[PDB]
Amino acid sequence: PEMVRGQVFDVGPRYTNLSYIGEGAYGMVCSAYDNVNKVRVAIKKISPFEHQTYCQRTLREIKILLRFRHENIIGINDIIRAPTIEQMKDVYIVQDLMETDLYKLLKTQHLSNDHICYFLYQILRGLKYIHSANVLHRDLKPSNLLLNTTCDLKICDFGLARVADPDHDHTGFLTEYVATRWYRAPEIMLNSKGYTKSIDIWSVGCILAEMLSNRPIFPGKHYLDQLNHILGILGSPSQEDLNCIINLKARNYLLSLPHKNKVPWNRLFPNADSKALDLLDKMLTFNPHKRIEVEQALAHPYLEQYYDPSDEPIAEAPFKFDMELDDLPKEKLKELIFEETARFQPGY
Ligand SMILES: Cc1cnc(Nc2ccc(F)cc2Cl)nc1-c1c[nH]c(C(=O)N[C@H](CO)c2cccc(Cl)c2)c1
Ligand SMILES: [Cl-]
Ligand SMILES: [Cl-]
Repeated sequence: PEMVRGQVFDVGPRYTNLSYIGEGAYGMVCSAYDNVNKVRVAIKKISPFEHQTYCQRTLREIKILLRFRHENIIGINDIIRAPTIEQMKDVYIVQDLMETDLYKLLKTQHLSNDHICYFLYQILRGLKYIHSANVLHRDLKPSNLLLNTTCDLKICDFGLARVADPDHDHTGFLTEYVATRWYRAPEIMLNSKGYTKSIDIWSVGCILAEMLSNRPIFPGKHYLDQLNHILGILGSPSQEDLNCIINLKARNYLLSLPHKNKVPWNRLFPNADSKALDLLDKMLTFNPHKRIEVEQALAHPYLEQYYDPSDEPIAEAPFKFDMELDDLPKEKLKELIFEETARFQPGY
């Protein structure tokens, strides 16, 4: 069995000749040659079974991606794991291979306005599909946007994805959050669990800023500093916006800050298309209730060359989990993962 940077990848004899691509909190992704289909593929090894949270994320990603089918979303073509639940330590998810990601691209290249616009279009086209299933991605960022040399874009990494739940979005001030700091909407630090579609739109706004400028727009150093950097551009929230924040520790925190001016977008982005900056303004709205929605963003003038509902598929119906995963033990979740991956086993 082959090994890459200390990880064994027990995926032969069908898949061979592996190279490293990247890693995650409980695994590694490699490229591999598929000896059946005579093509190179991506294989993501995950090893989640010692942690309840990792098992939950694994099951959600698998269930969601096996259900979804869309040009701008990564799929799952095969899943490898051991013949019996006792021998299963790892799961290998086989996916279409892409060439790079937007994080890497932006380290080397300043994008043209036309490339920015096309990439934004694809992000939102994929997100329109995800949201139409009442699913949230919850970790959109450049390194989760895969690309090829023909500028096709796929969203990947659904480990934090879940079904939207506005009724349970509320939480206390300074509640822990798992998704990447720089892409967190201001409400995460105030009163939100990120259980509404507005959470993803903020992240897309942050990505757009980064495509415009090759800089993260809000590079917080720590959890609370993230909010202060957001306010460094948006300025102090309006009274209307403040009145929407009920929980007092959050409200009192905001009231304790010095007043901050709103910094005009054209100062940050002097060479940007004005229409892109108008859309950016609407995506990066402080109040999540007032923030632009995915179809509205697609319908914005900046995207007029591309927007075409007759070429933007949606999901058949809302995605639905059959059971509450939040409170299941890791051995129960393992049983569920075993079951979910059974149809890829030889025989079945
Ligand atoms: C599915 C896929 C398909 N093609 C490419 N290619 C690629 C992407 C970036 C590169 F720098 C180079 C290449 Cl070749 N990457 C991927 C890919 C990139 N990231 C992931 C991916 O799912 N990454 C997540 C972390 O965000 C991950 C990874 C391992 C374990 C865990 Cl727990 C989580 C897949
Ligand atoms: Cl902090
Ligand atoms: Cl509140």
